[PDB]
Amino acid sequence: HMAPHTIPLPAAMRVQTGESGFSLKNGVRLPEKNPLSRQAERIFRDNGINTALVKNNADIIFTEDASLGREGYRLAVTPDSISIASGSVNGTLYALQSLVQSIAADKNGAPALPRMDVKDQPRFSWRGLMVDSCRHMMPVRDIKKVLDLMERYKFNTLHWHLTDDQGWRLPIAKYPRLTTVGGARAQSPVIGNRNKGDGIPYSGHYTADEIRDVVRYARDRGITVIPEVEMPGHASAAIAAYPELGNTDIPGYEPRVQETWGVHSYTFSPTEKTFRFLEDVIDEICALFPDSPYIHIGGDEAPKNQWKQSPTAQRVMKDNGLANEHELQSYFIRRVEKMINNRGKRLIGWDEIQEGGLSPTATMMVWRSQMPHIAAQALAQGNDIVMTPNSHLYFDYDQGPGKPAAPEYETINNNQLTWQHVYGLEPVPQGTPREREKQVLGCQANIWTEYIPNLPKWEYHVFPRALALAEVAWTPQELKNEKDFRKRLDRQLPFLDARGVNYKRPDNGAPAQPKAVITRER
Ligand SMILES: CC(=O)N[C@@H]1[C@@H](O)[C@H](O)[C@@H](CO)O[C@H]1O
Repeated sequence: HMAPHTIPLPAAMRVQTGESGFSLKNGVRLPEKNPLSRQAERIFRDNGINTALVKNNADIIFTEDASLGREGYRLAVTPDSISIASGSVNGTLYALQSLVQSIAADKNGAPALPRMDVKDQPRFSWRGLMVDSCRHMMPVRDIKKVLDLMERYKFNTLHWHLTDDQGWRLPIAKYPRLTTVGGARAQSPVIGNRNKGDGIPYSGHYTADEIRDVVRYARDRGITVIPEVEMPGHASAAIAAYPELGNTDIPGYEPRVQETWGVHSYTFSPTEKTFRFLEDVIDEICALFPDSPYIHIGGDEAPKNQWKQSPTAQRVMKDNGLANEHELQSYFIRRVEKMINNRGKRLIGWDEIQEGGLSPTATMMVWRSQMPHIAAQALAQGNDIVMTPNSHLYFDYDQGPGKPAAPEYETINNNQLTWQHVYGLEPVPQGTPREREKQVLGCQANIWTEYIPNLPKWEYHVFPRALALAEVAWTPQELKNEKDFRKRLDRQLPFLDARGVNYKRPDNGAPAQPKAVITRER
């Protein structure tokens, strides 16, 4: 039998390629009473293997071992049975995904599994992708395709970037204008000519039932959805909907849902009214994401100028003994953190949240790789971090050669972040004390959508880079090997082809689906 092509590479795997394996030519019999068989049914059928729910003498034996924890598993494949041990449902999902990526043709060309044993568990507990639904919005049906592929590669976290300057997508019943006004912009930058507007309104939001459906579908695939509501910056859509939430006393105050990309100046005012609005929003977020351990508050790229120009903000600073607008930002984050903690969740924010003082309880999402001291200081102060470095995991960035020259394939910049570059990432900062390595929760790629209007382009930007990230996030650093990874990656392509995924071809860099239509039309 050929060697398994599983990505991420398991931590321990012994394959006896010369021994008799388990033939799949007649499908797999699943124990009908075990709820886990429903997930096995789904995963085997995704890979072209027939299944049947049987009362007696199933082929798969599910066993429980609490020592395997939330995500660890064991696999034992003999000619007689396929045994899967886990400590939780998600460990079983991961065993099943490893199993299907161990399928190879037998002597007669029928699918079979080798005689093999696997014991596996992830290096990092946070293994994420971030979807930006604000710059362009992707429908639930497309998010579900993303979630299916995330489970296959053992990603466990979808960070959902739901509010920004160019659109607010998160349904809040108490403040309907956030979506009816804040969900709509009058135009977008022209594709191929970002410095001009297209004159075409662009709007959308998720309904409450759609939010909950995504959360549930993700959870059934082992994925926790973590919501992000941006503050105090990236707030133009919310402020356009409710102008009293911004710095209304500045010269030239004219909030609007923004039509252009980049950093915008409209920040929330640090007032009691704004804090009550945010508490109301956080309350509804907790109802929509009841199982999320975190609420991401954003915190990036909030220019201080409007606060400098606002007598209201200056008075808040004097009231609270704040010497400058960085301390004002720290104060803002501290007050929102209390709202989140009072609902039993943890705050996470982009690495700008250390400005004016990093809360000792906040979790930091590290993205500005050009400022390595920020992550080092956060770790030294005892804080947990998640690594989303712009040096490696900004999947809006370009890749290696081979892409079409057409404007539809344009990207934000000409930085080439290839899958090879991603594969060489090591998330733990150099010189981190051994006892502080547990504060590095994991890593995640961010897929900003200024230049990604729809799913085929999203797939080109994300695959195969996310497969390299999946291995970085799961596999021990010392087991990574680019040459072997390429072999396994090449063996993933038939599965991705059968789903019509528009990945960037490893061989020549062209789209796998060169005729896919990339459009803003929804
Ligand atoms: C935390 C973060 O990444 N902030 C912005 C982001 O809003 C934008 O979409 C991205 C495009 O690369 O550029 C970053 O500066």
